[PDB]
Amino acid sequence: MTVTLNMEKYNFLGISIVGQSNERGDGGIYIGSIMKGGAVAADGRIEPGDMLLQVNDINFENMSNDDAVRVLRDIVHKPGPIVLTVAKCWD
Amino acid sequence: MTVTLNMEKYNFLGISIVGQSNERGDGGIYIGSIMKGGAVAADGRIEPGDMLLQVNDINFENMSNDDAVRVLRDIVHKPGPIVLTVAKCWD
Repeated sequence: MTVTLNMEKYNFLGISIVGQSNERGDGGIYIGSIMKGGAVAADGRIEPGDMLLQVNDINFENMSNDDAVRVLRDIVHKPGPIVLTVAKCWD
Repeated sequence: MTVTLNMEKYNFLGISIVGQSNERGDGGIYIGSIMKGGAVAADGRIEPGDMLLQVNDINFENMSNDDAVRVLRDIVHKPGPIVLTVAKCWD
């Protein structure tokens, strides 16, 4: 899924994201929770536990989880459409 | 300095960047070297050892150095002007 998000009619994105790995080092950045308020709740397509692959062409597959947050924060301060590429995970 | 870089007439940016901290944890992301070839050599304003504060509004003050590289890589693949905010360091 690509979920292109409005932002003009909404203002906040409304997700926490989280890092998750096994002891082998495999994992990535996931949708933590979706706030009852924001763009992502409103679009409805993304779910908790889905993997975040990309945001406006910035890849998140190997992002540190503290960078992921501050980088999504910065992108959310850029005015305009926010394009999430997402792997649907089924919980 | 803000150095807004052409990219249409150049193609590659032409810097390596590096992380650097003292034992107290203070430091950041720096210009590693400037390639004799790219946009940054051509613009001429930035120097090795200068600190990278921001790139197209993505803050680099706390970026991990492996994220910094892959994030600058991604931004450099977005077509268009690349805006570097930079602290001049004097070597």
